[PDB]
Amino acid sequence: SVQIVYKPVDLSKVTSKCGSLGNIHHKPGGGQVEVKSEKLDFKDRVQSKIGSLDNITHVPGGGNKKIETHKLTFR
Amino acid sequence: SVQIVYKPVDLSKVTSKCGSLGNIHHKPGGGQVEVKSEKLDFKDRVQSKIGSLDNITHVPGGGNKKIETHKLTFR
Amino acid sequence: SVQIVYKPVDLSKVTSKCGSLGNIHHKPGGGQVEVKSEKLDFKDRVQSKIGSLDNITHVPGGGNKKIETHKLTFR
Amino acid sequence: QIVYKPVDLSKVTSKCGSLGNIHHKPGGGQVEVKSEKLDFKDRVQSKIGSLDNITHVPGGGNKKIETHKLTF
Amino acid sequence: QIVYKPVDLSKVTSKCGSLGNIHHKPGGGQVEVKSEKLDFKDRVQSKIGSLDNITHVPGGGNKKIETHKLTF
Amino acid sequence: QIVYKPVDLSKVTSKCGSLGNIHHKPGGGQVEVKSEKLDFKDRVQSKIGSLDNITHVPGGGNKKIETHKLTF
Amino acid sequence: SVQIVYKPVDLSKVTSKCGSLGNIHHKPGGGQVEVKSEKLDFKDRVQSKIGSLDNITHVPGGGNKKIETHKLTFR
Amino acid sequence: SVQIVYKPVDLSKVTSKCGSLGNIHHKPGGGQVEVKSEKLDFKDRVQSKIGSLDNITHVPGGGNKKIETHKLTFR
Amino acid sequence: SVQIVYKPVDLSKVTSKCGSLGNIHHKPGGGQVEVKSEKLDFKDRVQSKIGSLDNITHVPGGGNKKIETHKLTFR
Repeated sequence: SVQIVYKPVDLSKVTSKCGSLGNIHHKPGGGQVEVKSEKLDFKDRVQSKIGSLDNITHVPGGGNKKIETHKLTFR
Repeated sequence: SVQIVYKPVDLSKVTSKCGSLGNIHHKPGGGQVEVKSEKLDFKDRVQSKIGSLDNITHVPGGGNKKIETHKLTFR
Repeated sequence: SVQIVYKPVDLSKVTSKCGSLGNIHHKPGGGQVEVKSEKLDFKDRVQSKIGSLDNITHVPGGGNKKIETHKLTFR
Repeated sequence: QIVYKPVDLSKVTSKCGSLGNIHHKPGGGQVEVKSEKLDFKDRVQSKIGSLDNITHVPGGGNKKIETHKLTF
Repeated sequence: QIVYKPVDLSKVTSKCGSLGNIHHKPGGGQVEVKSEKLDFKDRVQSKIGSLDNITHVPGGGNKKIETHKLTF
Repeated sequence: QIVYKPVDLSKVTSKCGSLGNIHHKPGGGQVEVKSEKLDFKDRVQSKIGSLDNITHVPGGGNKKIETHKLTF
Repeated sequence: SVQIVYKPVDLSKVTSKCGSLGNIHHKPGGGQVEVKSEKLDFKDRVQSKIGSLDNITHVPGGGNKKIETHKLTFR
Repeated sequence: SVQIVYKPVDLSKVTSKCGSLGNIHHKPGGGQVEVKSEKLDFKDRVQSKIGSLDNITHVPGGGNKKIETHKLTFR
Repeated sequence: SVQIVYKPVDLSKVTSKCGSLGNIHHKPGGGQVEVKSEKLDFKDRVQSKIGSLDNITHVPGGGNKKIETHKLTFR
């Protein structure tokens, strides 16, 4: 006889208040990227990024995150 | 006989208050990146980034984070 | 006979108050990066970054973080 | 009486063998200008806020400048 | 009486073997200018806020400047 | 009486073997200028806030400057 | 003024005598050759042999050789 | 004045006598050759052999050789 | 004046006599050759052999050699 009672209670909160949001300037000055290689050989779960000039402007009004994971493994 | 009572209570809070948010200037001056290699050979869970000029502006009104993990493993 | 009673109570708070947030200037002066190699050979859980000139401006109104992990392992 | 009679048999010359590829690859750029009340007079050369790139490969950039003059 | 007669048999010369590839690859840049009330007069050369790049490869950059002059 | 007769048989010369690749690769840069009330007069050369790069590879940078002059 | 009298005499003999020539066997085992390469980039006077498997049985009745090089040169 | 009288006399003999030549066996075991490379980059007067497996049975009745080099040179 | 009288006389004999030549066996075991490389980068007069497996049975009835070099040189 085995008994398991997985009952994690959670009344938590993630909250923000901001009065105003703006006057944000993202003015990148270009640039030069050169990448040289011979063969590219990628196998089994490869994440790759080569030769990038990426610009990201991200202004969420409330970028709040609640991330939660629950896992029961009987065997 | 075995008994398990997994009941972690959580009434916590992650919170922020900000008066105003702005007058943020991100003006990068370019640059030069050169990468040279022979073969690229990546296998089994590889994360890679080569030859990058990335500019990120991130101004969340409230970048608050609750990250939580629960794990019960009977065996 | 075996009994386990996992009941960690949590009433904690992570909080911030800010008057105003701004007048932030990120003006990087470019630069020169040269990377030279022969073969790149990455295997089994490799995180890599080569030849980078990355600029990050991060101004959260409240960059508060609550990180918690719970783990019970009966065997 | 005046007898202005200069003589010039002079040579300005060059030899060059060969040159490779000529690649000009600008990387972009940012220029911002807020000019006001600019008064310029008589032979003014001016640049305000410039991000200029020049590749200049003449096979023989040889110059010969002469300024003869007489006045009375 | 005046007899202005300079004589010039002079050589300005160069020999060069060869040159390789000529690559000019600028990396971008930032220029910001807030000019006001600029009064420029008579033969003024000016640059304000410059991020300029020059590659200059003449096969023979030979120069010869002469400024002959007479006055009465 | 005046007899202005300089004579010039002079050589300005160079020999050069060979040269390699010419790579000019600027790394970007930041320029900020806040000029005000600038009064410039007569033959002024000026630079304010400059991030300038020059590659200058003449096969023969030979110069010859002469300034002949007579007055009465 | 200047004279050259190149008269190299040659009466040399290269000879062989054999009674009989035979009962020769070439029965080598079956060979294997694997070659793996990526890009091949051969330029200017390259001589190349890759992945060869040669079986040779050379039985001349008189494999005699006589090689002579004459090279007079005047400047 | 100059005089050159290049007259090397040659009466030399290279000779052989054999009674019989035979009962020769070439039975080597089966060989294996593996070569692995990435890029090959051969430039200017390269002589290259890769991955060879050569079996040779050379039974000349008279493998005699006579190699001679004459090289008069005047400047 | 200059006089040169290059007259090397040559009456030399290279000779051989054999009764019989045979009952020769070449039975080596099967050989294995593994070569592993990355990039090959050969420039200017490279002579290269990689991954070879050579079996040779050379039974000349008279493997006699006579090599001679004559080289008069004037300036």
